[PDB]
Amino acid sequence: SVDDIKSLRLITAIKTPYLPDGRFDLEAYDALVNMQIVDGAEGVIVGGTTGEGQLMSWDEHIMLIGHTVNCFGGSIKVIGNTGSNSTREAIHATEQGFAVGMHAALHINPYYGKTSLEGLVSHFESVLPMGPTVIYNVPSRTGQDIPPGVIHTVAQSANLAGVKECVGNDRIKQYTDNRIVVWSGNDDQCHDAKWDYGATGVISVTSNLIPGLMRQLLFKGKNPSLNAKIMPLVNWLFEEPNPIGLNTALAQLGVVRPVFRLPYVPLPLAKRVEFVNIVKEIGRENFVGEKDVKVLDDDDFILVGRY
Amino acid sequence: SVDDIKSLRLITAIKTPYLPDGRFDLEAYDALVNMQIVDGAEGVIVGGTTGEGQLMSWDEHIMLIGHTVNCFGGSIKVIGNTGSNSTREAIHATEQGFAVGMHAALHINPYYGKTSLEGLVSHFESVLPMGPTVIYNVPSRTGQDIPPGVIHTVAQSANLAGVKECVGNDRIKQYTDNRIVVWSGNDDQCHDAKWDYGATGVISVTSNLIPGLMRQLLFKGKNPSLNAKIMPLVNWLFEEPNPIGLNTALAQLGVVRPVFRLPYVPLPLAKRVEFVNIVKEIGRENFVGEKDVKVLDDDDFILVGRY
Ligand SMILES: N[C@@H](CCCC[NH3+])C(=O)O
Ligand SMILES: N[C@@H](CCCC[NH3+])C(=O)O
Repeated sequence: SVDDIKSLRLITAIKTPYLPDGRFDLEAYDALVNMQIVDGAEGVIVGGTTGEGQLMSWDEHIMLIGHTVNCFGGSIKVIGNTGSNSTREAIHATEQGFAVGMHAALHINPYYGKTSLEGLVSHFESVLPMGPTVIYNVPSRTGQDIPPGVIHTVAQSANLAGVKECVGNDRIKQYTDNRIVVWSGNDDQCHDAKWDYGATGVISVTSNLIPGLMRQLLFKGKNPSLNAKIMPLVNWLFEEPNPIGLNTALAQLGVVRPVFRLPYVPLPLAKRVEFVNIVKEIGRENFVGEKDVKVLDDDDFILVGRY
Repeated sequence: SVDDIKSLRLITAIKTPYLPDGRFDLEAYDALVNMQIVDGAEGVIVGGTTGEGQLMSWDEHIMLIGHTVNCFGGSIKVIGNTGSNSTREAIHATEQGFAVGMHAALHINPYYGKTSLEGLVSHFESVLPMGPTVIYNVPSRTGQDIPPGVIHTVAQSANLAGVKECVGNDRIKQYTDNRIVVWSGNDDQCHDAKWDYGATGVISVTSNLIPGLMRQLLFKGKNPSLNAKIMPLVNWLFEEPNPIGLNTALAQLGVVRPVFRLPYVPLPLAKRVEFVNIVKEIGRENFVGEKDVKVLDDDDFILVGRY
């Protein structure tokens, strides 16, 4: 059960698509999950950073984790992002998530409302007993680097599957040398993480677009060449904060509606044209969907604040 | 009125005290507010960072604002923290906060779920029309520095009261030379901010403990001696992230119960022993409360995760 998570090499942090009024577009979401499955993704993160979980009510969130489990749980591992900057919120979400059948939880350290190292331990130890758990470190978002010390302290739990690491390949290695399963959370770094730094795989953004190529990158030996060729795409996705790019790109491919929940807004026209070129360089047949890529007009995009 | 907010020199980011089970201690809260009033604080932030708004549910938060307004609104300015990383949350909370009678809103940029500069503008422009607003920049917590460009863009709203700035004094001056009201959000920098860098005042943590001395620091001219005197307290208070220090200090003074909402945990015995001596050197009479400062035993502290 923890071992079943520990073996996953490709996890997609799935985007969450919306209807024109802001509510979840379940029909679109299901088609994305399907496409991920068809191309070899072994797990999904539901409502991750990429999934705009930060923009969900707990409501929506648990419902989505549950829908995903009920429709797709036999085919793919479901990792609910039930983390919080608040311990109470995390305990309660995690327990509801596991109750609706999720396979694991993703847990970030408390963002914004930063705690002490002792506090991190208390926080993690309060949810770790609930099930298989992946700890999320991303200091550029949270304002706090989880030190390896904390990680080893909590790794005394049998329920810890591993870390989602964003600090770099060098940290990934501090961990993988010391009996700790790591997935890279940086797409631009993940090839080398896997083949040179001991990472088990990726929890990927880029997977939402090119799941087959992402799997290729991780399953079949070193391939710096394939790595180099997807890199222009990766750079585009991260120019602005994720998931601004992915949301824009999924709309251009026609697999989601051009609807954004604020505070996210689409990439400008110049970027979108650029996307079309990036797509043709790589080959459209490698991206999700069947439809011809569009540039889209600014007026196509809907921004929702009240939903 | 925004001009009423712009003239405030001393704002306290008031702490939120708890009952043994984790619920708000309103009796202790009212008493902290009164203490502030008696020493001449001109405004409070209800559920700011220091107030652990991050650990509140929305019903709690709004209730606390509405309560503060009802009980103390004629005698102190009430600024609700109705900020959020989610635009939706911010819209609903802000409108509800203004409807119950708050004087201004405190708005942070979206933490953790980072957006673009264009997203930033859209986010702030959703709430700005609602009433007087203080914008909150603390990139050490949020992962993102609000660039002055953004602030100038939003400053087209007449409802912009000013900025709570935590980046430093140089940034402040950049705003103050350019027609923008600023309050320093750092206590170790607030004296010099006000007298040398054009800051209108402080939004203070330390005023929770020593309100009179902070008023003196900001009202009665340059005083390098008093500033040097409070400085050991200010250092102690920020050694671990705020408000771990404050929480433990107020409990040592006996004005709150030694109850923590997770993920915060108290400072350890040696640091508590050290607070006792800092109190001695400044004089307990400048501190809030009437009780003898205690060290407290570890067994005294109550950590709550489900509340
Ligand atoms: N916007 C809040 C609540 C999100 C809760 C659902 N995941 C936060 O990021 O903490
Ligand atoms: N922990 C959540 C909920 C905040 C509740 C209202 N102050 C957040 O920081 O966004």
